[PDB]
Amino acid sequence: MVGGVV
Amino acid sequence: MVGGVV
Amino acid sequence: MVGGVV
Amino acid sequence: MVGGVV
Repeated sequence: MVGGVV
Repeated sequence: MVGGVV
Repeated sequence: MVGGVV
Repeated sequence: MVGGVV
């Protein structure tokens, strides 16, 4: 599982 | 910016 | 969040 | 497991 926010 | 890996 | 019950 | 990046 991988999440990213910019 | 925020990232997470499990 | 990244995760939970795994 | 219970958790991760929270």
